[PDB]
Amino acid sequence: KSYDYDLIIIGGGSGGLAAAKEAAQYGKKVMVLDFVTPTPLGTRWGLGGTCVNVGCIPKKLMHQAALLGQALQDSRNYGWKVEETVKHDWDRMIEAVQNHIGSLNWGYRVALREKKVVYENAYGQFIGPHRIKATNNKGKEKIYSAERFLIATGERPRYLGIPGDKEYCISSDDLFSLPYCPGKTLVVGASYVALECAGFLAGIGLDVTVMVRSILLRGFDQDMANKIGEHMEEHGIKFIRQFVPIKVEQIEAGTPGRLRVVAQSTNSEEIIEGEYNTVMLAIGRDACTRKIGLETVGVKINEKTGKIPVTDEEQTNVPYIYAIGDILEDKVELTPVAIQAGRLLAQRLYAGSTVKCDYENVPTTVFTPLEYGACGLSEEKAVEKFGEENIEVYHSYFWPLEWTIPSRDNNKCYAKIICNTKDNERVVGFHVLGPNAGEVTQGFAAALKCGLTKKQLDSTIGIHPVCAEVFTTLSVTKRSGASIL
Amino acid sequence: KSYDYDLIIIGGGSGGLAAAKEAAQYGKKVMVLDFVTPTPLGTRWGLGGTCVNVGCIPKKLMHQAALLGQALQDSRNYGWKVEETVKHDWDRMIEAVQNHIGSLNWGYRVALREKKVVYENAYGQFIGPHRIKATNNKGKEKIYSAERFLIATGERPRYLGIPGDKEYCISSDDLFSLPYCPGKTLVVGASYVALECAGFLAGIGLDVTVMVRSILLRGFDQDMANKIGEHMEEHGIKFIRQFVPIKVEQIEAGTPGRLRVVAQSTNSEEIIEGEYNTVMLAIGRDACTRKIGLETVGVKINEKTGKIPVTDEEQTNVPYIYAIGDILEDKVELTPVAIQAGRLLAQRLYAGSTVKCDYENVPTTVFTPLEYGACGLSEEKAVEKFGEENIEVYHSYFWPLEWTIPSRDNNKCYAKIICNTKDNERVVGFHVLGPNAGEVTQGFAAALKCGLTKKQLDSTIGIHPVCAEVFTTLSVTKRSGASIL
Ligand SMILES: Cc1cc2nc3c(=O)[nH]c(=O)nc-3n(C[C@H](O)[C@H](O)[C@H](O)COP(=O)(O)OP(=O)(O)OC[C@H]3O[C@@H](n4cnc5c(N)ncnc54)[C@H](O)[C@@H]3O)c2cc1C
Ligand SMILES: Cc1cc2nc3c(=O)[nH]c(=O)nc-3n(C[C@H](O)[C@H](O)[C@H](O)COP(=O)(O)OP(=O)(O)OC[C@H]3O[C@@H](n4cnc5c(N)ncnc54)[C@H](O)[C@@H]3O)c2cc1C
Ligand SMILES: [Au+]
Ligand SMILES: [Au+]
Repeated sequence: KSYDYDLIIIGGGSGGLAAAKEAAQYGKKVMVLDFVTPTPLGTRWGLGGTCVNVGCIPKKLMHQAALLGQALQDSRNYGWKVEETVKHDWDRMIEAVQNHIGSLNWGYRVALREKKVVYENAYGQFIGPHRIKATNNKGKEKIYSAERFLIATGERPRYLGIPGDKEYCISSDDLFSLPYCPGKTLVVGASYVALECAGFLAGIGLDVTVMVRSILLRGFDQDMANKIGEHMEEHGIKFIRQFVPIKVEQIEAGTPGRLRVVAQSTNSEEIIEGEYNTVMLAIGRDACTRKIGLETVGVKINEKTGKIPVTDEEQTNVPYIYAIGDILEDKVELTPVAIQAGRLLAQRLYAGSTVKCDYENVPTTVFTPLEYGACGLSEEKAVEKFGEENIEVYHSYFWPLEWTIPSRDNNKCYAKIICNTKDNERVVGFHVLGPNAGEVTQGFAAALKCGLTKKQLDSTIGIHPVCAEVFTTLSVTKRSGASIL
Repeated sequence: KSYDYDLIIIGGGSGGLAAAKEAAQYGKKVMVLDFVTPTPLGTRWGLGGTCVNVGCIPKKLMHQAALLGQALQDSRNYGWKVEETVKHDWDRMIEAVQNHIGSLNWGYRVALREKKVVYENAYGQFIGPHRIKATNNKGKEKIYSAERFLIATGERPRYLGIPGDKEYCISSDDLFSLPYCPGKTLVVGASYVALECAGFLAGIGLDVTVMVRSILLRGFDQDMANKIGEHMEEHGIKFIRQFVPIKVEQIEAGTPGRLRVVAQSTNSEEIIEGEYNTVMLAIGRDACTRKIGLETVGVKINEKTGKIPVTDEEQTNVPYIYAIGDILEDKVELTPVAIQAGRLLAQRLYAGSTVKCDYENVPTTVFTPLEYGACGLSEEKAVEKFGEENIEVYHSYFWPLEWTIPSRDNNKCYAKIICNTKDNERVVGFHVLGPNAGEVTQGFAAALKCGLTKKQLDSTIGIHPVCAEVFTTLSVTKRSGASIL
C-alpha cells in the first residue's frame, strides 16, 4: 500500500551508509536518519558515524603521528641532521585531523545527495508497525513509513557508575576533538581502544598511565596481549594492575585542570590515590538499542547485553526489520564487517543475490605502539576446539631490517601460526606482532579463506628483505621447546 | 674412495651459505669457497655475497633513508615542529650501512664456524673430475676433492663496451660504499636496480638523471612500469629517452670529480652531451661462469648467455655437480629463490626429502620511490597465455590514509588483479603500486599458491583502515571502461 520510502536506515554509520548507497544503486527509494546525541561534555560531530568521526580514522591518524615521532628519532642514525629532541603541538595535530574528518563528512553528504538518498538529521524512533518518528535538533517531529527498516544504530561509550565520571572524565568520543593538550592522563580499561589511545598518547611525549581491572585485551590471544603489555611498559607507559576507580574529584578547573582519582583494589581493600590532568574512560561500549522504541514494533532483543539476535541473513524476528553493525549478537564489531554486511544485505534484498556475509576468520589489528595483527583462532580457543595434542604452534622472533641502524627493539617482534595437525596441518590461526601488521595480515587472511596449509605456506617464496617473510620459514615449535632467540 | 669433503660449495652467497648450513645440519663434511674479485675501482667486501653486501640489504636501508626523508617532510602537517628544510649527510649514512653490513659478515662467519663448516677465502676453479684448485688472495694454491659440488657463483655488473667506463664509472658494486657524496649523478639503464638507486638518490636530495635505452623495467608489467616512470618523473628525476652512452671522459678529478658523457640517439644520429659528477652503470648482470674451468669437468652451459641449464632438481648434465642461484637458465634471480633452492637441494641430497623448489608465481618488489609489488603473470603475458577474451582486469586507484594530512599524491597508488574467467575467475596476476607494497604482496602470493579465486577474495573481509583493503572490493574492470578516479 502506501509507503513513503522503500528502505529506512536508522543510523548513518559505516554499515548504514553502505547499505543506503547500494540499495540506491538499484533505483529504490531510501532514507537515512542520522543523529548524534551529544557527549556529556557536549561534543558532537557530523555524518559518517563512529569509524569516520571518532574511531578508525582519527585513531589511525594519531597513531601515524606517533609513528612519525619514532621516525624522527630514527632518522638521526640514518644521516639526517635533526635536533636531538623535538616537541609536539597538540593543537595543530587536532586541527589537521578534524579538517580531514570534516572533509569526509562532506564527502559522505555529497555522495548521498548524488545517489538520490534523502538524508534527514533527525533522531529515529519506532512508534508502530512500519512507522517511525523523527525528531530534529530543534525539537520538531515528523512521521515516516517504510516497507523495510535497517537498524544500524551502533554503540556509545560506557561509563563507570562512580561519582564524577560524566562531568570530569572524557571518553574516546571527546579525545580526538579535545581543544587542549591532555597532559598527564589516566586511561581506564584494557580494551583495544584503551591500549591504542594510551600508546599514541605516550608516543607524542605525554605521561600516560593505564589502569586495568584483570587482564589485557580480553578476547584476543593472551600470549600476544601479554607481549604487547610488556612492550608498552618498556616504552614508558605505567601500568597499575587490578584496580578500578571509585571516585573522581576535581582539584582545579582548567584546560586541562587537575583531578584526583581514588581507586580500590580488586582482591583487597587497598586504596590508592593519584592526580591526573585528565581521565579517559575506555571500558567498553553499550548498544543504543534501548531508546528507539523497539517494543512498539515487537523486535526481540537480548535484555542483558542489549544486542539484537539476527538470522544469518541479518533478519530480526520481525520479517521486515533487519539489523547490521555492532548491535548484533555474537558477531564481530568491526567496520569492514558492517560495510560488507550492509552491501550484501542490499544486494540480497534488491539484486536477487544469495551470497551471505561470512563472519568467520575475520582479521583485526590493534594499533598499539607495536602493531598487532590477528586472523583466526587464538591459541587458547584453538586448543579448546581441536585438543592440545592436535595443535602445533610454530613461532619465531624476527628483527625488521629498518630497526637495525637505529639499533633498537631487537627480539621483540613475534610471529606465530597455529596449525591443526588433524587436518593436513591447516593454518587455523595467524598472529603477527611487528611493524605494518595489518598490511601483512590482510594477505594471510585471504589465504585462510582459501584453506592455506602449512606445506603450501612453506613452499611460498618469501620476498626479501621484508618483515612478512618471517612467515615463509617458520620451523620452530613451542612443543619442541627449542629457543627462538 | 678418497674425498676431502662431501660437498664443496663454490661461492658464499645467499644460496651457497644456505645450502652449506643445511648440509652441515646432517653431519656431512662441507667446505665453502668465497672470493670477491675486486671492482675495477678496487672495492671489495666480506663474506655473504651480493644480497648482504652490495644488494638487497643496503638498497633497502638507503630506501629507508629516503622514506625517512619523506617522513620528515610529512611530519610538519601532523604537528611536529621540524625546520622547513633538513640536509642529508652521505658520509654518516654510509658509515651506518657499512657497519651493519660488517655485522652481517661477522654473523655469517660465526654461523659457519659454529656448524663446523670450513670457510676458505679462496677463488675456486675446476681442474678435473671431482677436483678443484683454490687460490688465496696472496696467490698460494691448494687442491681439493669432493663427492659433490655446488656452483653458486652468482653474477657481476655488466659494463658498456665504451671508452672510460671502467675507470670513471661506478656500478651497484661501488655505490653503497662510496666514500664521498655522488652529487649530480647519471644512472644508465632501466633495470629494477637502476630505478631503485635513482629513486633513493633523488630522495636524499641529489640531482639524478636516468638514461634509458628503450623501455623501463623489461620483464615487468609495462603498464605498472610506465606508472612508476611517471611518478618518478613527477618527483624531480629527469628522464632521457632512447639514448645510450658512447663515451665518458674525465673533465676534472676529485671526490666527486666532473665527467662528460657523450651519448647517441637510438633511432637517429642525434648526439647529446652532459656533465655529471658521477655516472652509475646499471644495465644488467653477467654470470661468473666463464672463468671457473667448467670445461675441465664437462659442464655444459649456454654459451650465449652464460647461464647453466639444470634439471628441476638443480642438477647439471654432470651428475655430481649442481648449480643454484642466478646462474641458472630461465629461472628467477631473487635471493629467496636461491635460499629456498639451496635448502631444498640439501634436504634432497642428505635428508631423503622429495620436495622440489617451485619457481612459479614467485613475488618480487621493486623499491622505487613508490614501491611496486608483483606476483604472477603480467597483463601482457596473461593475455598471451589465456587469450584477451578470457582475461578480466580488475583495477582501482586508492588513497592511503597516511597521505591525506600531508595532502599529497592522491590517485597515484594503483592496485590491479588479473583474473582468468575460463578457470573460475582465478587470480593469475597481482600487482600493487603503493606504500609497503611487499608486505601486502607476501600474503597474496601465499594466497595464489592456494589458488585464490575472485569470489573468495571478494568474500574476504578487509581490515580498516589499511591500504591493502583495496584488494577486498575490486569491482571495476578495464573492459567496462568505467572511470576509476
Ligand atoms: C576509538 C575506536 C577505534 C576503533 N577502531 C577500529 C578499527 O581500527 N577497526 C575497526 O574495524 N573498528 C574499529 N572500531 C569499531 C568501529 O568504530 C565500529 O565497530 C563501527 O563503527 C560500527 O559501525 P556501526 O555503523 O554499526 O556503528 P556507528 O558507525 O556508530 O553507527 C551509528 C550511527 O547512528 C547514529 N545513531 C545512534 N542512535 C540513533 C538513532 N536513534 N537514530 C538515528 N541515528 C542514530 C550514531 O550517532 C552514529 O552516527 C573502533 C571504535 C572506536 C570507538
Ligand atoms: C643492487 C641490487 C639489489 C638487489 N635487490 C634484490 C632484492 O631486493 N630482492 C631480491 O630478491 N634480489 C635482489 N637482488 C638480486 C640478488 O642480489 C641476487 O639475485 C642474489 O644475490 C643471487 O644469489 P647468488 O648466491 O646466486 O649470487 P651471489 O650472492 O652473488 O653469490 C656469489 C658469491 O660467490 C663469489 N664468487 C664468485 N665467483 C667465485 C669463484 N670463482 N669462486 C668462489 N666464489 C666466487 C662472489 O664474489 C659472491 O660472493 C639485488 C641485486 C642487486 C645487484
Ligand atoms: Au602535549
Ligand atoms: Au649529498
